[PDB]
Amino acid sequence: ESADLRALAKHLYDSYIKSFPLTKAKARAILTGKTTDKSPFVIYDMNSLMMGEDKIKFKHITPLQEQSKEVAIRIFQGCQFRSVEAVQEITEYAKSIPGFVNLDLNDQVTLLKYGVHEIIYTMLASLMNKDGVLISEGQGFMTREFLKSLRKPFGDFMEPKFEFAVKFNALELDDSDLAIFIAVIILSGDRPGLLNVKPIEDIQDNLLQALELQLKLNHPESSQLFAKLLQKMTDLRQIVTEHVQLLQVIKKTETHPLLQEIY
Amino acid sequence: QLNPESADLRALAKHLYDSYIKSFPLTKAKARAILTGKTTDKSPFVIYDMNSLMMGEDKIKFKHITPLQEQSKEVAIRIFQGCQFRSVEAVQEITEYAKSIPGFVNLDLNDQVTLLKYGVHEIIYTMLASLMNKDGVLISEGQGFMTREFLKSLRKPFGDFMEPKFEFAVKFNALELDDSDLAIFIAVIILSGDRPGLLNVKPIEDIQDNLLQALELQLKLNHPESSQLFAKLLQKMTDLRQIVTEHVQLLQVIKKTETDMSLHPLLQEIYKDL
Ligand SMILES: *C(/C=C\C/C=C\CCCCC)=C\C(=O)C/C=C\CCCC(=O)O
Ligand SMILES: *C(/C=C\C/C=C\CCCCC)=C\C(=O)C/C=C\CCCC(=O)O
Repeated sequence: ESADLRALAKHLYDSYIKSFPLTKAKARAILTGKTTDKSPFVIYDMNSLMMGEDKIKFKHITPLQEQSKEVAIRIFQGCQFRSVEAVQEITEYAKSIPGFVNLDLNDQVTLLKYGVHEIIYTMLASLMNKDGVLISEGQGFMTREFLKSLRKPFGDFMEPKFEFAVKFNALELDDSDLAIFIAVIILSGDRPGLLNVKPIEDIQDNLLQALELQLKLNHPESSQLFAKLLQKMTDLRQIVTEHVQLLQVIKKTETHPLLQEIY
Repeated sequence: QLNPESADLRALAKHLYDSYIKSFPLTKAKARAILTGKTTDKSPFVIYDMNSLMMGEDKIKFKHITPLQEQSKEVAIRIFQGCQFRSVEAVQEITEYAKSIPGFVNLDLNDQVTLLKYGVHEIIYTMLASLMNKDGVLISEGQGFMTREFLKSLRKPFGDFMEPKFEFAVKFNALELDDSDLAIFIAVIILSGDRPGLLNVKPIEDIQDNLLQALELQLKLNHPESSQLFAKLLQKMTDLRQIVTEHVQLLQVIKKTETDMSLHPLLQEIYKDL
């Protein structure tokens, strides 16, 4: 019992570290100033973004020459590109969750299709503070006020998440906590169209225990942390559906053929 | 065993289960008996169509009272005004319930109201779970029963108000919770702290902190074979939000299709910029 819980806890942690480049500990260190010795390039306005490209050579999303002429759009484009990377990082992590690869292939896909956003938002918080967000592997920091400062719906998107990031991080969880947490979200037995809910649930349950214990040791001081963390899941749901809203709101823009398919 | 510290938590539990019973006429226990047939005095008149809908008023005093001129021309509407007045009495009860929550009235008055503001529908739909089974829901304080099918037809929008409700009720009722559990859970929902505009959020959380602690011991004690019932119930809080919103969405649509339908004042300040 209290044996396995601490075993599965370390595994997930050890795995999460081996799947996510920029950890919560890292990103945290940076933002503050603490030992890393190489401050980030601050995108605070236009000339900053402009200079940013050729410095943080995040010239990944930036390239696709001829669709590189309108900040707000070239940014959101980039957000998506890195979002696709995350998904691969997540899917990989998923498969280290004890039992996950043993499920019906169909349900794995399903659990993943419905869990990446909630997971993306959760981790994103790790890289943002009340003032801004860490971009490009930690190299940059795009101020928060610059984001609200975007043309159309292009300036609403990031405002919510900031609002959500502030509360979430107010719980002061670290990578060892988040690792378990994230697996719980993945093993969500309510994802639409599943086929065999029992296994999933039997797994999430084992996960929920591991997490509850993880919280009591790593946080003796904080009462009912486990409960507060679970409630946050509601914030993710709302947040995610909402995001999926403007995604359709934005479908009145950008007005390559292969570019689209990749997304 | 349960020593010193835990002892205080059982009290809070009993204190609330007690206000709950005193605040709600139709507990879940009574609702179950009525629905499961362990009765020859508690059997409800079933409504699955106009036939019985007609004999509805001519068979059961309607605690589903549709007031605006006793009747109209639109049944679905007729139904809806009922579901409307009823909802109001619940907000009324729930409010009398909240007051009993240790500390709730010792908070700033503005905050008290915003807690109720957002907490009311979330609580209304939890309670509503108690009155439902896959085939329908009780009405007129148990005296009646409306089948899921009749509701699902009604009309254009109106045939879509209750489905999300039945959908969650089935999943929710599955936790097999009883009034004593619900009473603590209901208190947690009110004392959130993530409610829009709470002036002083902190004291609100010390309250929920204790309620959550109560709910955790209660569930432990009342369901020794329920692995992680605590967490599973907390997760159910999202389904609640979706229900609420998805409903408000629905409401606004009705606010145009039906230029003549009256919405209860109170019911309106709940949604006001909700
Ligand atoms: C913003 C950019 C990056 C977020 C991705 C990962 C952060 C975690 C890093 C930890 C090391 C993107 C979003 O906020 C929204 C994401 C997806 C929605 C778009 C869906 C699509 O493009 O198909
Ligand atoms: C209620 C639909 C039917 C009522 C069911 C049972 C009545 C018997 C109770 C015995 C104690 C649907 C809702 O309650 C609607 C919720 C809130 C109304 C506010 C305005 C709105 O959102 O429509």
